[PDB]
Amino acid sequence: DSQIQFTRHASDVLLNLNRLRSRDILTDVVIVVSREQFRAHKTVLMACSGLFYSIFTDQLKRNLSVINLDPEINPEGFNILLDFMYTSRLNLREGNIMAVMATAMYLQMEHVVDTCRKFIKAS
Amino acid sequence: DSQIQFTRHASDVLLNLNRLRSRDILTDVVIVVSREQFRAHKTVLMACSGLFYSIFTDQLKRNLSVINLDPEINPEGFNILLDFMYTSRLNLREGNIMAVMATAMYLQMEHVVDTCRKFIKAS
Ligand SMILES: CC(=O)Nc1cc(Nc2cc(NC3CC3)n3ncc(C#N)c3n2)ccc1N1CC[C@@H](N(C)C)C1
Ligand SMILES: CC(=O)Nc1cc(Nc2cc(NC3CC3)n3ncc(C#N)c3n2)ccc1N1CC[C@@H](N(C)C)C1
Repeated sequence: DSQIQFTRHASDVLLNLNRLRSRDILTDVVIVVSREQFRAHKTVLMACSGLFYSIFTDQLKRNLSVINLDPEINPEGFNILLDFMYTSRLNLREGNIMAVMATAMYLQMEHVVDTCRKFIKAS
Repeated sequence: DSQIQFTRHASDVLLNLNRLRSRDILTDVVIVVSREQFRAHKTVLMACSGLFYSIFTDQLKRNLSVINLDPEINPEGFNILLDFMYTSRLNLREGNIMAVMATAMYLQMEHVVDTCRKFIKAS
């Protein structure tokens, strides 16, 4: 708009939110993926994932402190996407592309799915 | 680093966090400023303000659901700064510059204080 724009503010906020996650500060959910557990902030999950948005926006599930994901989801692909949510950085490799793309479709992360489509196309 | 960088991800996350604030979704604190009240997410307050960081990082105050700010703080300057936290946009005018700068010092928002110093200098 007309206001002063701070071009690094959003990235600085996100870095600080990742710092809070690293310290378990104000995390409010544990995501269970196969044999693994990942703590996060529901607000960040909602902001990034259509699946988590759909779950937590509903007053029926808003206050859940544990979410068990589909057992078929592999913790590797989930961890890469959780890190992406909190960093804007996506670790796509040839050895992980299929697991990451299938996990991003499940998480309803359209931008990441489209980027995976670009990765397969360039390889 | 070496990972794919999503240049709009942090701003998109912040926009979605402001959308949750607008809907009172997962807000966990009310900030009382004179006769006014403002709801927010403690994680965003911590990420942006050295005062709120110092308060909520301490296990003694981490779970507080109400924070009463210094009565001398005016809700106008506070609201401009809260909006800045959630948008990267700072509404500085000649009629509000003094109230905004004094509130940013109180909130320990160094980048905003330095920018206010630049505003007074240009006027
Ligand atoms: C299933 C779902 O929830 N889909 C969704 C939500 C929204 N709206 C949203 C979305 C988010 N976050 C999710 C990560 C993106 N957030 N965060 C805070 C608020 C608020 N208030 C909010 N509102 C818009 C579009 C969509 N799509 C439906 C069709 C899809 N494409 C195939 C075209 C896109
Ligand atoms: C009073 C305080 O807390 N000051 C502070 C905190 C930190 N560290 C932080 C700060 C933040 N957010 C606040 C808005 C910036 N966050 N968010 C998450 C984490 C974690 N983990 C975190 N860690 C670093 C520098 C400082 N300053 C001390 C000297 C100051 N200048 C005058 C030079 C700067």
